[PDB]
Amino acid sequence: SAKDERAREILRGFKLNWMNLRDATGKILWQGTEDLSVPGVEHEARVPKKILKCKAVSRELNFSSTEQMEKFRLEQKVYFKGQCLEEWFFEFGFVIPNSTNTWQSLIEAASQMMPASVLTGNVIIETKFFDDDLLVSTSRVRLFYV
Ligand SMILES: COc1ccc(CSc2nnc(CC(C)C)n2Cc2ccccc2)cc1
Repeated sequence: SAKDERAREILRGFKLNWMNLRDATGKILWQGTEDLSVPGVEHEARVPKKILKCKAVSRELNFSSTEQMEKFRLEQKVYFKGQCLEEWFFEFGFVIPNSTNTWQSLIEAASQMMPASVLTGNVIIETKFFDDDLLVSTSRVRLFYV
């Protein structure tokens, strides 16, 4: 199919170079250079348990893309033992072909949170990579709170 092939081109030319998370203070809480967007494998991350007590977290995402995108955006879900507890939407917008970009996002928490000791290893963050309405990939990170 025609859309399938375009999605595979975009995936092929895409790379997450690095990321970090700060208290919205700022204070780096987590950082990494592993490309967590790679689909098909379950990635793992260890975050400080005190992140659960932040009102907001500031994220920085550095990525490269050989393909042009008209509307790059993410849909991200927290899954707890298979169950979706919370969802976020983030839009970056237009991406220049063969560009490298730094993206800043403010992530806010919504209800009361289970303890870190209950959550740890039982939380999966699922990220869906879209160009407008075309799904380019799905990736997963399992979280441990340390
Ligand atoms: C296709 O574009 C991308 C870009 C980035 C990703 C990276 S995954 C990711 N992004 N934000 C968060 C945190 C928030 C809960 C949403 N996480 C998960 C996470 C949580 C803790 C430590 C490291 C990663 C995947 C695909």
